Amino acid sequence: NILGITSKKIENFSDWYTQVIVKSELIEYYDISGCYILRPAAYYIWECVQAFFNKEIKKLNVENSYFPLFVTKNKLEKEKNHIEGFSPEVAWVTKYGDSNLPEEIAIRPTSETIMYSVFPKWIRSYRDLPLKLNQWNTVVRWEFKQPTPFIRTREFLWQEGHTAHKNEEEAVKLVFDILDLYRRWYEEYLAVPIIKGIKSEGEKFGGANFTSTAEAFISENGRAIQAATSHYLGTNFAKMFKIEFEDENEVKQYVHQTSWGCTTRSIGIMIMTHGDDKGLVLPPNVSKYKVVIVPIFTDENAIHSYCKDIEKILKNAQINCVYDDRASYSPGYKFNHWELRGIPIRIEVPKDLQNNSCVIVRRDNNEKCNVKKESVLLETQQMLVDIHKNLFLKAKKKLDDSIVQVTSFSEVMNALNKKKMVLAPWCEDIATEEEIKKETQRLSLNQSETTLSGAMKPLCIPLDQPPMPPNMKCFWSGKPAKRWCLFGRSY
Ligand SMILES: O=C(NC1Cc2ccccc2C1)c1nccnc1NC(=O)N1CCC(NC(=O)[C@@H]2CCCN2)CC1
Ligand code: PRO
Repeated sequence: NILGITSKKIENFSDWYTQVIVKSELIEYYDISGCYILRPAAYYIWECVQAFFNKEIKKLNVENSYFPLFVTKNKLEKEKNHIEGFSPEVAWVTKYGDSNLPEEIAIRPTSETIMYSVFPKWIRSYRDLPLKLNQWNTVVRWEFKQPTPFIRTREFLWQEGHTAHKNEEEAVKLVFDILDLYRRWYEEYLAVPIIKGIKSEGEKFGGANFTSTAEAFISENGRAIQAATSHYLGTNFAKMFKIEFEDENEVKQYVHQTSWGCTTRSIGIMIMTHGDDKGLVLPPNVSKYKVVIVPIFTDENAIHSYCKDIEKILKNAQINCVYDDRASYSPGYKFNHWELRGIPIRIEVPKDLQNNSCVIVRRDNNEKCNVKKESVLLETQQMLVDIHKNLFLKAKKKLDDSIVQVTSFSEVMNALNKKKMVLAPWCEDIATEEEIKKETQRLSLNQSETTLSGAMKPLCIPLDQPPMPPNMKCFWSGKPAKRWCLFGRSY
């Protein structure tokens, strides 16, 4: 029992998340705060979604590349609105060994200024457009807020795409094309539902025209979290970096640029969504070992021979599996050993050999059933798909039951204290965002996230807008509201 999870997911969600990521061999802690080690089980998930996202962006003619880790002061402060948001979190290298550098250099929090410093040399005519680039790297944002593995780290793996188009229509089209790819990223591989929306003016990317987002929600602690982002930068970065091109009428024009990113935070959202009191729970598309086979003891040689036959037919069908034949541990140990590591299927094998069958157990609901030997391949093929849809449909229902539509403010704190979001009519005035955050944080006297702010913030203006009444006013200012917006506590 001590080798398993000792904290229930409902009781202590913070301690539960720490035990799950450690005992499943996903995360190892480090002697630098905010930095964590991705063990092979965690990095394998990253390679899976990386192989999917690569194949999809090649269809859009996006090409991979790598740009330097460092940036000078001259290039970093080109755009005013972009550096003002990143300035206190930018890490600076100031010396080599014991000798100071002739000029200080900064570690990339994002590669806008690094990549766009050389775009004018690549973009000179309309023939050089569209320019589409992507990187798979890490960036460093040295914040002093409470770190959490995967989702809130000072260094994080991600991809960052950067495109440049001839007009606004072509760039905005790619923004929402990428945004839907992020939806397939979370749905088809992590089984996590998301909400597409537009960020408010006070929550959009520095130097961007608008920011499209994919929002997720953690229902155990009532915290939303941005799953991915896709910005339409317009001509803002093109003006400060002088990224011009001569059009087909011999007139100089600014390019319409986009930037979009999705990090390993996607892995943490998956853990908080499907993890249970038994440990990690993994969708099949991001799990290395699909099935685990545990013997139960007469004739020991007959059980070893029978268990290896299932591992043979499973590996023949391109389904990687593992047979835990460790004689130093009981089956009960092996049961909890792989349930903590998120193995989707366990096949248990003396009476089963006499019946020429085996006990196939699911990880999501622990539903066991007898399956004959010759009919175990097809039964395990479909159970993988059924486990993936069950994890997504259950997560979709918990997401739907998390949004509460409100028309005033006297019903907002009740929904927040119920671990819910709120869909309220809003005038979208940027001045009201700080007013709502300060007031909701003041009224938050009953939380127990001691490291997360009790304030609620504008999450996103959902693309799926419900009908708007003619005289519906703003829930905060009372002015004529414009659209519905999602508010709530976030990561
Ligand atoms: O951001 C991260 N770390 C920071 C450093 C640190 C250090 C300690 C504690 C917190 C943080 C925070 C991050 N970390 C691990 C994995 N992924 C990450 N990023 C993302 O998932 N990204 C997509 C959402 C983007 N959100 C915004 O730009 C905000 C939201 C609206 C207004 N602007 C950020 C990029
Ligand atoms: O950090 C961001 O939000 C944008 C998107 C990826 C590159 N820069």
